[PDB]
Order: sequence, then structure tokens, then C-alpha cells
Amino acid sequence: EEDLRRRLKYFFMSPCDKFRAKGRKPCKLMLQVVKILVVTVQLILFGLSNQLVVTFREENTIAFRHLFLLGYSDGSDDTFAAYTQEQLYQAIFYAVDQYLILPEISLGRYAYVRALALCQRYYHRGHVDPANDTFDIDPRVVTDCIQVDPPSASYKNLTLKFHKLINVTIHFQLKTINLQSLINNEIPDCYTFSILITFDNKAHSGRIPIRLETKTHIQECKSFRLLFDVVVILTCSLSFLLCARSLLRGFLLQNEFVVFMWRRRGREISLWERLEFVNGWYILLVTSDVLTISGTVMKIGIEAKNLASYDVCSILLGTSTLLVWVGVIRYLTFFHKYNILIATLRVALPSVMRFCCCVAVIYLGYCFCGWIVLGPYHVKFRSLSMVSECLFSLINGDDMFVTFAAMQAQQGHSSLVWLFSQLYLYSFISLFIYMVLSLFIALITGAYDTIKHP
Amino acid sequence: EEDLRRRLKYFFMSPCDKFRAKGRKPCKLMLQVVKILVVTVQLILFGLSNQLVVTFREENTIAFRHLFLLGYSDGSDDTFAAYTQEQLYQAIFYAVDQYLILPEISLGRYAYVRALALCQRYYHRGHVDPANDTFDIDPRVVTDCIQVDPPSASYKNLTLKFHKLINVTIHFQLKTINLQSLINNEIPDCYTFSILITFDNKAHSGRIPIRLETKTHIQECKSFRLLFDVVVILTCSLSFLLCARSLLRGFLLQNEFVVFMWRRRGREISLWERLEFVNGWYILLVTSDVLTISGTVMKIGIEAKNLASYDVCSILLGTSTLLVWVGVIRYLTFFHKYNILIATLRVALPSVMRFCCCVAVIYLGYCFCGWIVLGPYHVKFRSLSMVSECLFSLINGDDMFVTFAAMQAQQGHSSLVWLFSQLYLYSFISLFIYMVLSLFIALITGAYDTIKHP
Amino acid sequence: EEDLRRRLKYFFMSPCDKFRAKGRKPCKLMLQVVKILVVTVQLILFGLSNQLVVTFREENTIAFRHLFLLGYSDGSDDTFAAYTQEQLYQAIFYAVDQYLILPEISLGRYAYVRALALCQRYYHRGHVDPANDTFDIDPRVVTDCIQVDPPSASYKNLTLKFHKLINVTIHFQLKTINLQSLINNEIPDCYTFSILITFDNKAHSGRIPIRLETKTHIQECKSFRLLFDVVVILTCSLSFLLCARSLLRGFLLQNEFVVFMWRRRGREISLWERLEFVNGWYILLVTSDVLTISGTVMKIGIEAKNLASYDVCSILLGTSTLLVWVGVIRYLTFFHKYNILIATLRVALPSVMRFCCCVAVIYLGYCFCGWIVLGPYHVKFRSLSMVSECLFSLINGDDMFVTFAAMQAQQGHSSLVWLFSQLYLYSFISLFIYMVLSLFIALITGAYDTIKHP
Amino acid sequence: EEDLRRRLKYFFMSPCDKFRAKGRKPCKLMLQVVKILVVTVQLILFGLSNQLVVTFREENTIAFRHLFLLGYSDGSDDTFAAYTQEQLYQAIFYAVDQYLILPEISLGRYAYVRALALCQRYYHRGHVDPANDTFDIDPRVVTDCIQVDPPSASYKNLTLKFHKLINVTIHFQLKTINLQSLINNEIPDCYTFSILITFDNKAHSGRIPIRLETKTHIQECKSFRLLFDVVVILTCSLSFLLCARSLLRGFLLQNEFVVFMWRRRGREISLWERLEFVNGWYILLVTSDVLTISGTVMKIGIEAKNLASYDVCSILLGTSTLLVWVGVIRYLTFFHKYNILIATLRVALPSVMRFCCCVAVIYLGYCFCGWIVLGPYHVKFRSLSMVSECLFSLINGDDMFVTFAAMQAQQGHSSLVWLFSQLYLYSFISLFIYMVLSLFIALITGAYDTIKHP
Ligand SMILES: *[C@@H]1O[C@H](CO)[C@@H](O[C@@H]2O[C@H](CO)[C@@H](O)[C@H](O)[C@H]2NC(C)=O)[C@H](O)[C@H]1NC(C)=O
Ligand SMILES: *[C@@H]1O[C@H](CO)[C@@H](O[C@@H]2O[C@H](CO)[C@@H](O)[C@H](O)[C@H]2NC(C)=O)[C@H](O)[C@H]1NC(C)=O
Ligand SMILES: *[C@@H]1O[C@H](CO)[C@@H](O[C@@H]2O[C@H](CO)[C@@H](O)[C@H](O)[C@H]2NC(C)=O)[C@H](O)[C@H]1NC(C)=O
Ligand SMILES: *[C@@H]1O[C@H](CO)[C@@H](O[C@@H]2O[C@H](CO)[C@@H](O)[C@H](O)[C@H]2NC(C)=O)[C@H](O)[C@H]1NC(C)=O
Ligand code: NA
Repeated sequence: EEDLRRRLKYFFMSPCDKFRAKGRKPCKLMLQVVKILVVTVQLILFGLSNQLVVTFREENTIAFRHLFLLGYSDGSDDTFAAYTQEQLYQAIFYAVDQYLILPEISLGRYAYVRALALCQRYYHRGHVDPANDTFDIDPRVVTDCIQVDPPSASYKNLTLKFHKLINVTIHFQLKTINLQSLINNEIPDCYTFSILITFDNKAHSGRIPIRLETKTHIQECKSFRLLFDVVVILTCSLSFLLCARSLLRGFLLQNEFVVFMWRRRGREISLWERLEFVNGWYILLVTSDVLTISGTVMKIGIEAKNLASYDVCSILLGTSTLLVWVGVIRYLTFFHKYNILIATLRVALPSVMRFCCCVAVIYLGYCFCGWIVLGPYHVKFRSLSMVSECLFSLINGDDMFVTFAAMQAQQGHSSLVWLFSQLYLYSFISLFIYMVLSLFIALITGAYDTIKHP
Repeated sequence: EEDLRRRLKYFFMSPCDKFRAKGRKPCKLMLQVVKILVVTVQLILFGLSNQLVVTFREENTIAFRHLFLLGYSDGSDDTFAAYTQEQLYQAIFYAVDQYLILPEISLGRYAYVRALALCQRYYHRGHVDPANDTFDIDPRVVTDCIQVDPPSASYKNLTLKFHKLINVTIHFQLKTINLQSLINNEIPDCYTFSILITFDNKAHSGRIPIRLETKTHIQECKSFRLLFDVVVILTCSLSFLLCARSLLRGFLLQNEFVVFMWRRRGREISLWERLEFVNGWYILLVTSDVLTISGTVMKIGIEAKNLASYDVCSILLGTSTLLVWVGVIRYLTFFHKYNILIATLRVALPSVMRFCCCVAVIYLGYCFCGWIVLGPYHVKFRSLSMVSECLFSLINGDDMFVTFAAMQAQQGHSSLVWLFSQLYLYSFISLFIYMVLSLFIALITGAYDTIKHP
Repeated sequence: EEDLRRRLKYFFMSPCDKFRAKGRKPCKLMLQVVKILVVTVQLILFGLSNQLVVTFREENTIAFRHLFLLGYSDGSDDTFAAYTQEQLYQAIFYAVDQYLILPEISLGRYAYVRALALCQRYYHRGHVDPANDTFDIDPRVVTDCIQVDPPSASYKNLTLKFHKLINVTIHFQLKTINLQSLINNEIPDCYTFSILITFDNKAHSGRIPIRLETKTHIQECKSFRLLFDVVVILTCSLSFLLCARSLLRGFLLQNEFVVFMWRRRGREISLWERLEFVNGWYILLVTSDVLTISGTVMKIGIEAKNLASYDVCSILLGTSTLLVWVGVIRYLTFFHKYNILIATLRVALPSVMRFCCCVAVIYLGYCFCGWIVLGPYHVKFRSLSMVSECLFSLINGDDMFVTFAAMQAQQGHSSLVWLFSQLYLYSFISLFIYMVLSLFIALITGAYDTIKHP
Repeated sequence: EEDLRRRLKYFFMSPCDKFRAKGRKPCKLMLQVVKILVVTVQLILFGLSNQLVVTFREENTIAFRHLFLLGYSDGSDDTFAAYTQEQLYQAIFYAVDQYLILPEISLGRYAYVRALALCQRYYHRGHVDPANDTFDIDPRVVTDCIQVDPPSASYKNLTLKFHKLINVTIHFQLKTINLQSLINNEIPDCYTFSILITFDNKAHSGRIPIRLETKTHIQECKSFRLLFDVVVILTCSLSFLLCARSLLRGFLLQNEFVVFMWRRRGREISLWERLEFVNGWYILLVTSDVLTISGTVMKIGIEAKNLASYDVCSILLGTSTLLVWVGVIRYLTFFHKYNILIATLRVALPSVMRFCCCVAVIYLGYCFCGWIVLGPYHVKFRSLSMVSECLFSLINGDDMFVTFAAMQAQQGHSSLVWLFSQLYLYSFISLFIYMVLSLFIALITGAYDTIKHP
């Protein structure tokens, strides 16, 4: 019938044009704009909260490194290790003697938790004899703990076994009180640090690094956010249901052309002419709404102090706000002069992906080559992750002279890998800057002329 | 009438063409060139003066940090803090004992000002008990000062309260004499420093940073600039009045087409055909003249020693000289071969702004996403200011490998934010370098061809 | 005959099209895909092995620098030297006294090798008299060794001759046992370090640098890889023989057109019409197969502990995997929409090489100029290698501000080389960024339009 | 006459085409190729000589800083200063006591020169009273020397006057013998250092920096280059005379068209049709020959030990070799496919200069603005030289994040210059990267199409 062709002309016409005919001023538009504003304000007010939470942990952890580590100035987290026997002993006894007299030496209300369990782990039968090259090593690990309670030889006379040694760990806990919350006129948030000091001897290289790790677990001692959080779940869920009804109309009006192309005998057209009917942005909207309400329920769990994980709530709210922001562009394309420029992206996106395959093959070629060859001689080419980050930083040009000076200084070791380094880096840089990037310029330019001139 | 169409042909014709007809060689041109030269010379002679003023304050302030701070080598302004109890006491008593014997230890004529008022600020009732989680904190701040006069136990027996502590400040003043002015054969400029040493304990993290701040207030003890300053106010004010008469002729000859398009019945054309009549550069000239004379009156107030603020005079003279310089281009466009190239900018400026909206939406998307997600795990993503500076530095390519190595080193903490970091940074960099920047190249190129071929 | 024109139409048709006619589904295709996969897995499993081998040597060598060198913190490999007489003596006696008591001071099973041969090398007749400017120097080198055996004055009373001195070297060896292999449940790999400490006085400048060098030689004490290695030699050799038969058909069907262009009288066409017949990728395949089997036989020699050289096996496997990866593109060009984009590279590669000559002449001009002129005054322009690396890093833009600040700080020495530095660097940067790189953009763009429009 | 039109056709035809007609195979071509080769070899053999000369001075000067300066580790040339009274005294007495016992403490044959003249310079009448603000300062400088001869109270009891002080300088000289020349089997080159230690108190800021400066004067104690140097002066002078005869033919055959355009009545054409007749590369050749022979005569003066100045010989030989290298391009343009690409540069060079004016005006606008405004608050914007180097490093993108972090850290001081810093740097970077650089791309592209299509 000719009536069902008129069923399409409502759905195909823009929301801007449907004020003259039916006189329905859009509320769905206003729900979209309110959803933008309410999500972004919810993101900012959450993010400032974690800013004041994280800097308290970071500043206390630096304060523990200056209290419990022997000879520590900042800038030496990684390159800090014990190299002699007495230096490892004096590191251990400095840590515990700077634990027992804590409240005088500290600069806060660091209280104890009922405490310090020192322990070393050595192999069951570590028999090593490089004067005979015969051995008998039993890989069972023997834990050997010792207990320390705060208010000598019960703690002293501690004897390591340096011919069989894996780790020396120190566990204790400290409870403090956050003081900024009392300025903010609220219920305080007492923290409980879990300090772990580890003398790792994993590789057995004659070098024992030292590192300190903490972990907190907040619990309350003796609103505007919560009302705003039930708003952001309510409006965004209503947008989920409303545009689910729009997908309902798409999937039900799909059949009335398939019926209609059998009576008109439209030859049962393939994938594209049923692809060009449904939608182009409401998929982005519906995954924004699922992602938003999952993050906000997770946030209510966070700030009601049954929390245990900052990671999932942060990543879901961040990705949700990102997709809500790129949902603005579809309102820009209702104007003509913007619709040309956005159409340049869609006519250029297939050909730029067809070229992206031919780039990634050669790029992975130089990754696998440079990692094995310049691995033992450079320091930015240790693992394949660092190789891909280094080469892709050199595509645009970030750090060329430091890589060339690293191969210039030590001469690799032989002349062959230096002669290979010059040819490797010059061929790579001159390939991808001059030819490949200029093909990206030519593809976007030709796509612009194609969308322009007819 | 046909006579009023001839009223337009004088105003519409260039200043270069009006030497043949009326024989008036331009003086308005020469006032513009003199205004360029006199403003720039006034800027340079002012800027060299503040160069010798600022380096004296900077070098003295470094000299105070080496005199009054315990164990200070340069490069440690930020990461310098007290971590134990005796270190904070020895920092205070080092500061005052390096104040009392000042003239032997100093390397100048540092005189005293009648002096040192040491003080600490503690809460009214600071009751903290982490062994009970009960408390009573009164947020009233109790100031507790003590006075020190230079030529023990009146200053000694100073007892802090480390369970209730906010700040420990030290105020004193020092007067010296600038010696370079006597070489310049003039009246000297005695300075008065206001040294503030602060032991901040704001966040209560177990870490008390130390910083020193000074402030000067110049006052005289027992020309060519001033004549040049009354010149630069006089000529620039005359240009303000002269081009105000040009805007007067524009606003009065506007009506004689509006009358004329009612008798010819020109249908009362909209905004653009009355926009294309007035001017295109004299708005820039008139705001240059207002800005110049405001800055120069401010400068006379500065160098007549009733000064109090370097900020407004510096920013007004700087912006005024900038706009005077970009007023040169309108003399370049009287030639034909330059007029083509300047017309490329005006035909490309609308479309590049229409594209600038579609860039800024996606860019603010990646800002709000990256700040919350990679905030607690990176160090360049602490606040939203640092995120926008970091991402916009990565648009052109500044510091890619340091951001990738920061996420490579600590593994974030979990595998999920590392796996998210790789996808976030690779998608962002490959978006804005390859596609968006190439659209900027294509837009300026198509605008050039549009202005060229007809 | 017309039959021999049909001999060409099989060889000229694609492998994809020969399933409809003869019904031979391709196995040569599947040998190519298996050759890609097996080479890359062989590369990765080899590269992870050398990762755990290299970090053991690197961490032990850092541990020897902290044991045997006086006052060594990391970051001071290069700028570390002895400047007085007693400092060189105390460096030597610290090295040997930290050798004799090794097992207490060490943190491993460092055993001895039966040992320490200290030696100095002085000239035969070193007569120097700057108070007379007369001399007699005999360039014969007198080696003067001394022997030290571990469990005073036999080693003490060592007297240098500082008026005639070249080198002071210290040789000893240490055997340790790698402990990670016992966790990996295999036969261990005992290492033997060859520590060389050298006090170089080559240039005789009053500055004796200190450096430590090690060298290992692995030997066993008291599979899946090997089966996979005989697979990777077998399949890749079979591809070598199969495509050698394809080159056989090319060289034998070449003559049946040369015969045919004498009976048709095709005028004996020159180089190009016999160049366009043979192949375009099987040269790349056959050099991939030669390179692969050479590297894998070398690898079997490596991991069967008769090894002696990591260099050739690493560089042959790396280059082989690179060429195998760029052999994927020829399967992408069987599709049409990829064939256009790959044809852009071949139509642009001649003209970009014709322009690469005209770039390299001017670039070598600025290399020879900048090296002699700014050599003694900069630090990145010491040798011609560092000049070419610095200028080519400044083509794209890496490190501009550090080079400008290096010429800004010391003022060179005179005003002339500073005035020359500004003109040199501004002319170079503004040449190659604005004009030359834009010619690369224009050449690839015009090549794209040439391949597109007909 | 028609004969004089044939006088032009010899001079206008290429050197390649004149082998068929007259049969004169070119020797002028071979003199050009020999001039390229001989100049570059002369440059390299000179530059390696100054490499071994400069590193001897640099390594000895570092050795003097470690001998004569109190507490000096490398990396602290600039930030090294005395801040108390006893530190300046102990710096002076450390310098002289590390002079008197030199030969034991040194590591070479450092002999004396008959010696150490210590001196201080104080004002004639330095009356300063900040407790009264009255003074009497006489700017006459009173030199006060003292003499020290090497093999206490004659040198001790040295009393400075810290209320009137300008400089404290120390002069002495040391003669050593270069030892590498005896390995090179030649006559040695004894050096004579002129060590200057200066305690500058110029600005009178309470901070006295310390620096050490040396200066050498080589003189001999008790070839292949020289023959090659008389070759490079001989051949290059012959090219000067030969192409002077070519300019002679140009200036004499110029008149026979000016006579000919008066009898044909060619209307006495203006500047361009007499500009297009003479030459296009022999001006470059003749200034190359003048510059080469001036540098080589200067070099003969250098290496015959009456030398006194490395600067002019280095800069003349460097610029001469540069112009000789860019003289190769005119041999490339005899081929057709290179002649198109070189013609792109000449058709694009006028329009790129017409645009270079409009760039430099706005660029100098941002220079004068940013220097006065962000001068006292940044550290890369101190002088106008550093501003132009910083902004031009930010055109391509070098160091964006360090400039943004410098304005982010200290908050300037007030919110106004931070709010101005964000607007200044974002507007500048987004102007010159997106619009101006894309105009350079469009100009070279349109010039390429103009030279291509007809
Ligand atoms: C020190 O080494 C011991 C091994 O001797 C580590 O114990 C292992 O820890 C991992 C994860 O922590 C477990 O999967 C293993 O089951 C543990 N092995 C045994 C035998 O219990 C110990 O974790 C190391 N210390 C640190 C701080 O990592
Ligand atoms: C140290 O802390 C005290 C608070 O205990 C600060 O005093 C406040 O200072 C700000 C601005 O300086 C004022 O707006 C408040 O009104 C002050 N509070 C009171 C109770 O007076 C003090 O400024 C801090 N010290 C420094 C150097 O900032
Ligand atoms: C220290 O100097 C001596 C020379 O006095 C070096 O001995 C030369 O070493 C090179 C290569 O090592 C040989 O080619 C020469 O033949 C050696 N000369 C003599 C006379 O034997 C010695 O190598 C230097 N030390 C170090 C560690 O390089
Ligand atoms: C230390 O200061 C004195 C001034 O008191 C400097 O002497 C002047 O030096 C410059 C150039 O060296 C000359 O142009 C002046 O004529 C000198 N003045 C007098 C009064 O002689 C001296 O040079 C400074 N020391 C150093 C190492 O620069
Ligand atoms: Na950098």
C-alpha cells in the first residue's frame, strides 16, 4: 500500500522538522541535554573526592619510606638495593628499631594494631658447591617467622642463611585518623595501613632490592550527593526505556518493507539495504545508559563504605561520560555546514582502515626485528611492550636523540650492531614520516573533494 | 540622488589611491608608523628595567634559602620536608641561630628592622584517641606567639604540641641597598625584604614541608624616559581622537543608504549588508589606544615609586604592543600578491571554527575520561588542568615516551588499568594526528583553491 | 604459435583464480601461512630465553661495580675518574681488599678460579723535562705484573711511576651458579665471569677514568624447542625448493617469447619488457628462506652450548622475520580496494627517490659545515656521527631547545659563533620543515590522483 | 645581423650538448668535480686535527676544576657559589694550598711558570649605612695585589673587606707536554695554560659564584698536508680565473643585444630581460673560490704555529664546503625528471617569501608580548633571545609540557598571569600549527601543479 510508505516518512524525518506538522515540542531532546549535564557533574564531584583520598595515601606512604628505610632520598625507588652482608643486617635492624620507638619519631597519631611478624624464607635443602659442580636442591620453601610486640635478644641473634635465601618480609599495621574531614564538618574516616617491607632475592644476582608497599581499608569511626545519585540513576534509566521503545519501532517497521518487497518483488536485497534502516546513534545511547547505571550503583556501594575496589567504578563512569560527550555531534549534524564536515569522516573511515592494515603489518615487522636485535644492547627495547611504545613514540617524533645517543655511547658492543642500528632507525623513521603519513593526508583530502564537488 | 553615491567612493577607496585626485599626502599613515615605533621602544626600555629588578630579588631569595634552611642544595624546593621530631626542632633553631649572628655570616649590608616573631598555631581542644576512636575537636585556632630581639632560655624551652598542630611561621624583615644604581649614576633604590618561613602541616600526613617566601617594597633613599612617556601618551591619544572621527563619518554616512534604500526600495536588507560598511581595522586601533594610554599612566605611577603592582602595567603594555604589531598586515594587503594570501585566511576562518567545535567536544571527552581513570595511577593526570596540558602536548607530540614509561613501570597497580592505558593512549594519538590534523590541511587547501581559480 | 600464448595465461593469472579451472586448491598458500606462524613463534621463544640470560649478566655486573669500585652510586659510569695521587692508590687497594674477603662481603656463592694478576704498563725510557723542553722517549711498553692468591707486603709496597704511565689493569675470574634454572626443572648453567678493571691513562690529561668490564662463558654442570627447530628448518627448506621450481619455470618460459618476438619480429625489446616477466615477490621469499635456515642452524649451535657468539644468530633471525612479515602485503593486493592503495606506493617510489638525492646533498652540506664550526663549542656536534643524528633528530623536531640553550649559555666563546649559530640553526630548521617536507606531501598526493582518476 | 643571434646559441646551450658539435670534451666539468673532492678531504683532515686538540684542553680544564675548587662534582658549573664568610675564605686557601703542593697531587708533568698573583679589588671610599640611609661612594677601583712563589703569614693574614668588594681573581700559568704526538711520530706541541679563578661579586646579591677559566698558547719544543694544501689553493684559484673569463663573456655579449634592440627597436626593456641573461650559478662558484683560498691561507698560518685564532679559519672553510656541496644540484638539473622537481622550488620560493613576511610580523608580536609578561614568572622567557628560541621550538613542538608545567607549579604568583598563560600559549600553538603550516603545505602543492600540468 501507499500508506505504509508514509509510516517511514515520520521515522526518517529529523526531530527538528516535526514541530511544524504534529506540534509536539521535543522532551526527548531535553532528556538528552539533562543526561549530558547530570552525568558530567556526577563525574566531577566523584573525581574531586578521590583526589583528596589518594593524596593522603601517597603522602603517608612517602612518610613511611623516610621512616623505615635506611638512607632514602627521593628519586631512588627503583635503584635502591643492598650489596653487602652488613648492609642487609643494618637495613633490617633499622626498620624494627624505627618501629619500636614510633610515637616520638613520628609526626602524627600513629597508633599500633595488635604485631610485627618478621620472617625469612629459605629452601629445604640448599646444597650448592661451585668448587665441585655437584648439588642437591629441594624446592620446598621453609617459612621461618618470629614475633615482635611493642610496648633485646628475643629479637636479636637473628641469623640469615645467605647460601639459601628467597625473601625477607616484614608485616605490620598502623591506624591513623584523617584530620581534613573534621574541617569538612562530617563523620571522620579512619585509615588502616598495611605496611609490607620486602627484601627480594628472587633472581639471585648478588643484588637485593628494597621496596615498601602499603594498603588501606577505610572504616567509619564515631545527602546532596545521594539525592543527586538517585537523580542520575532515574533520568538515565528513563532514557534507556524510551530509546528501547525507539528500537522496538525499528524492529517492527522492518518487516513492513520485507513484506512490501515481496509484493513489489524487490528481489530480497542483501545485508546493506536492511542495514541502512535501523539507527546510527541509539546503540551508543543504550550502551551509555547500561554503563552509567552500573557505575552509579557501584558508586553507592563505594561511598556507603562497603567498597573494596575503586577500579571498576572509575572505569565505568569514565567510559560512560566519554560516550555521552561524543553523542553531542549528532546534534551538530542537523545543520548543513556541519553535515558536510562530519560526512568527510564517514567517507574517509573505510579507506583509512584499509590502509591501517597495511601499516600494522610493517610496524609489527619492525617490532619483532628490533626487540631481538637491539634488546640486549639498548634499554628502551627490553620487552615487546616497550618496543611498540618506543617505535610509536618515534612515528610522530618524541625521543629520537636519546635512542641515537644510547646506541652512540657504548658502541653497542661490536661494530655490527651499531652499523645495524644506523640502518634500522634511519630506514624506519624515513619510511613512516615521509611516505605513510603523507598517504593519510592524501586520503582525507581526496575524501573531502569527493564529498564536496557533486 | 547620484551625488550621495559619490560620498561612498571617497571612503571606499584606499589611502594609497587618494594622492592623485585630491593631492593630500597622508599624515595619518605617518602617525600609524610612528605609533608602531614609539610603542615598541617604550616596551623594550620598560622591560630591561624589570629584568635588572627581578634578578636582584631572585638572587637574594636564593641567598636566604642557603642561609636560613638546614641542608639545602638547589633543585629541592618542592621535595624538602621534615619527617622526624628532632629534625623539625633543629630546623627551627637553625633558622633563628642563623638570624641572630647575621652580619658576620652574611655577604652584604643586611641590616635589621625593628623583630623576629616566632609563632605556632594549635587547635583549642585537640582530643584524638585512635585506641578508642572517640574524640572532641574544637576547630578554634589558638595563636601562640613569642618575640625575639637581636643585638637563651627566653627563646629556648619552646615546646610544640605534635598531637594538635597546623602551622609554625616565622616573620622578620631585612633592609638592604641596591649597589648597581650607584654605578648607573642615579638615586639608589633601597629594598625591604619580608621573609616568611613556614612549616606547613595542613593535610596532617606525617610530612611537614618547608618553604621560604620573600616580598619587597622599594622606597628611595637620599628624564629621557619621562619625556618619551609623555610623547607616547600624546601621539597615541591623537590617533584615538583622529580615528574616532573616522568612526563618526561611518556612523553618519550609514543613514544615507538606509534612506536611499527606501526610495529605491531596497527591501531593508538584514545584518550583513549593514555589517559590510563600517570598518575592519579601526576597532583594533581604538582598543590599542585605550590599552596603551592605560598602561602608560600605570607606568608613570610605577616608576614614580607609588607602585604596588607590576602585574597590570605589564599585561596592558604587552597586549597593546601585540595588537599594534598585527596592525601592520593591513598595509601589506594593499599590494595584490599579498592580498590573495591574506584572503586565504578570511575564507578559511569560518570553516576552521565550525570544525573547531567538533574537535573540542571529543577532546573534552578524553579529558574527563583520562582524569578520573588514570588520575590515581599517573602523575601528569592529577588535576584537569594538567590533563588538558598533557593531552594537548601529545596532539603535536611532546612527551609520549615518558607517559608510556610511567604506565609501564608500576604496572598501574592491576592489569586492568594498564590494559586500559594502552587502548586509551593509542586510540587518542592515532585519532588526532592522522585524521583531524589532516582535515585542517584539507580545509586550508580547498580554501586556497577557492580564492585562486576564479 | 597461439598455443604458447596460452602457456603465459596460467602463470600470469592469480592463485585465487585457479580454483575454478583446474580444481587445484592451493597448498603453496598454506605453506606460506605456516611459514609465517612458525617463524614468529620461533623468534619469540628464542627472544624470551635471551631476556632471562641478559638480565642475569646485567644485574651481576652492577653488583661487581658496587663491590670493587670506591664510592660508586648509579648514574656515574662515564663521569667517574681519579684526580689525585692518593685517590688512585686507594682505588687499587680498595679493589684488592674487596677481593680477598669476598665470600663474607658478597651475597651469593661467588667461588674463586685458580688468580688476581695486577699489572702496570710503563714506557721503556720516559724522559720528560718541561723545565728544559728536551726529552728522550722510547715507545717500547714494559709490562710489570704481580700475582695475588687468595686463601701483606708481598702485595703492598707497590710503586707506580706517574711520569711514565699508560694503563693499570686487574684480571681475575669468578664462577657462580644460575639459580633460576633449578626452578625451571632443568640442567643448570654455571657462568664464569671475566672481570677487567682498567685505570686508563691514554690521553695523559691529568684525568684517569675508571671502568669495569665483564665477560661470560657458559658451560653445563651435572625437547619441545628442538622438535620445533627441526620443523622450522624443514618447512622453510621445502618452500625454498618449491619456489626455486617457480623461478625455474620463469627462466625457461622466458625464451619462448624471445623466439616468438623474432618470428613476429618484435624488434628485440630492451631491458624493461624482459624485466616485467619474471616475478616480484619470490626474490623476497628465497632470501627469507636462506636467511631463516642459516639462523636456525646457528641457533642449534647456540643452545647446544658450543655457542661463542649471540650476534649473528640474533641479526639473521630478526631480519628473516621482518621480511616474512612484509610478505603478507602481496596477499592483501589480491583485493581491488587494497590494490589501489598499494599501487600508490609503487607510482610514488621513483619520484621520491629522485627527490631523496636532492635532499641528501644539502643535508650533507649542513653536516660538514656544522661539525667543524660548532664542534669545539657544542657537545652534540663532537663527531660527524653525532652531527647527522642531531640534525636528523631536528628534521622532525626532537630536541631543539636543548641545542639552542647550549649555544645560549656559554655564548660559545665569542659573539661570532653565536651569531653564526642563530643563522645556521634557523635557516636549517626553516628549510627542511616548511619546504622539503611539504614537497614529500605534494609528491604522494599527486601520485594518488594519477593512480585514481583514469 | 643574424650572425650575432648565433653568438647566443653557444652560450645558451648546455655543456652536455656541446660534445656532438665542436667535439670539445669538458675539462671545466672535471675541474668542478675535483674541486668538490679536494675541498671536502681538506675539510675532514683539518677537522680531525682540531678534534684531538680540543679534547685535550677540555679534559685538562675539568682536571683543574677538580684540583683547585672546594667540593666540586660534575654537573655544577653554574649553580656553585659561596654563601657564608668562612666558605669564601676556605675556598681561597684551598685553591692556593692545592697550588703549592702541585706535583705530588697532580697526575702529570705539570711544571711551573715563573707566579701566583692573588688580588682583590675594592672601592676607594665605600661608605654604606642602611641604619641611616646616608652614604658616600667613590667609584674608583683600588687594586690590591699580593705575590706567591712556590718552591706562611706572608701569604696568610689576608683580610677581605666585605662591605666594599667587587672581584677576587687569581692568576697563574702551567706548562705541560702533549704525549699523544710522540705516539704519532712527530715534533711535540707543548701547551701553556692560563688559569683564571674568579670570585665574582658584581651584582652584590649575597651570592658569590665561583668559576675557573683557562686559555692555551701552543708553541713547538725541540708534508702530506702541506702538499695537499698547495693543491687546494692551486686548483680552486684556477677555477676562479676560468669562470671569471665566463663572466667576462657575459658582460661583453650583453651589449650586442642592447645594440640589437635599438636597431630592431626593442623599446629598451627593463630590469628582468637584462637579468635573465648573465648566469645563475657562477656567482655561487666565485664566492666559493674567494672563501676557500682565504680559509686555506689562514690554515697555513694556523698549522705553522703563528695561529692565534681558530675562529675565522673554521668558519670560512665550513661555509665554503657548504656552498661547494649545493653546487652539485646544477648537474642534477640537466636531466629532465630532476628538472621538474627543482623547478618546483623556484616557482614556490617567491610566494613562500611573501608569506614569510606575514608570519614574522605576528611571530614578533608574540615575542614582545610574552617576554615582558611571562618574564619574571617563567625561566625560559628571561631575555628576548630565549623567547624567540622557545617559541620557535614550540612551532614544530619540542618542549610544550615543560613550559606548561612551569606555569602550573608556582601558579605564577597570582591567578591573573596563570589565566593569561593558558590563553597565550593555547592561542599561539593552535594558530601556527594548524593554519600557518598548512598554508605552507598548500603553497608548495599549488606550485607543483602549476609546474606540472602545462
Ligand atoms: C618470597 O618468596 C616466596 C617463595 O619462596 C613467595 O611465596 C610465594 O608467593 C606466591 C604469591 O605471593 C604464591 O603464589 C606462592 O604459592 C608462594 N610460595 C609458597 C611456597 O608459599 C613470597 O610471596 C615472596 N614474597 C613476596 C613479598 O612476594
Ligand atoms: C597556618 O594555618 C592557619 C590556620 O590555623 C592559617 O590561618 C588562616 O589563614 C587564612 C589565609 O592566610 C585566613 O583566611 C584564615 O582566616 C586564617 N585562620 C585563622 C583562624 O586566622 C595561616 O594562614 C596558615 N599559615 C600560612 C603561612 O598560610
Ligand atoms: C693499556 O695500554 C697498553 C699499551 O701500553 C695496551 O696494550 C695494547 O693493546 C692493544 C689492544 O688491547 C694491542 O693492539 C697492542 O698491541 C697492545 N700493545 C702492547 C705493547 O702490547 C693495553 O691493551 C691497554 N689496556 C687496555 C685494558 O686496553
Ligand atoms: C672584577 O671587577 C673589576 C672592576 O672593579 C674589573 O675591572 C674592569 O674590567 C673590565 C674588563 O675586564 C675593564 O673594561 C674595566 O676597565 C676594568 N675596570 C677597572 C677599574 O680596571 C675586572 O675585570 C673584574 N674581574 C673579572 C675577572 O672580570
Ligand atoms: Na624531551
